[PDB]
Amino acid sequence: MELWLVRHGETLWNREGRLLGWTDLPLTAEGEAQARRLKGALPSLPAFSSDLLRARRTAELAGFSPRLYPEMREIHFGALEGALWETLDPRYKEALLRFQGFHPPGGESLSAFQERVFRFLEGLKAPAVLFTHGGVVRAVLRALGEDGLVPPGSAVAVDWPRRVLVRLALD
Repeated sequence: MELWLVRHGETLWNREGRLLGWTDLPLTAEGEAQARRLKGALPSLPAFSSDLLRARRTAELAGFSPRLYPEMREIHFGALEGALWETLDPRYKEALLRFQGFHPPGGESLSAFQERVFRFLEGLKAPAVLFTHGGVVRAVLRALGEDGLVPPGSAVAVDWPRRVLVRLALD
């Protein structure tokens, strides 16, 4: 199933290097610029989006009117929300780097996050554009055997659950 996943435009915590999960930050000026550049670069297909501000706004500026689903949200970092990556405990850094065995206090485990994301994707019965988060795109790309890191405001098209089709970044 052809699905286009879009990583929302940048927020302040991107340049600051802080874990951004359910903390509802707005897009930066550059983040909005990135979203605008997406208009005309994404296919005209039904759209869905995380209900968090940064995702919704990216969808809006990209020219879409998506149905909102909390299931498309970034992972909930719990007590680690806003934590500087730099000073994160080595065990947490490793868990996030290797994308496994991560369960922050008051948050969501990576395994629960994956189940949520993949269950949502399974429910899509036709091609669609999905405005979401870095961690969601990463989970999908990693499951397809590829490095899951993509720039803010960029997109990746996949034939779920078989292969990556294309990665699109704009300047």
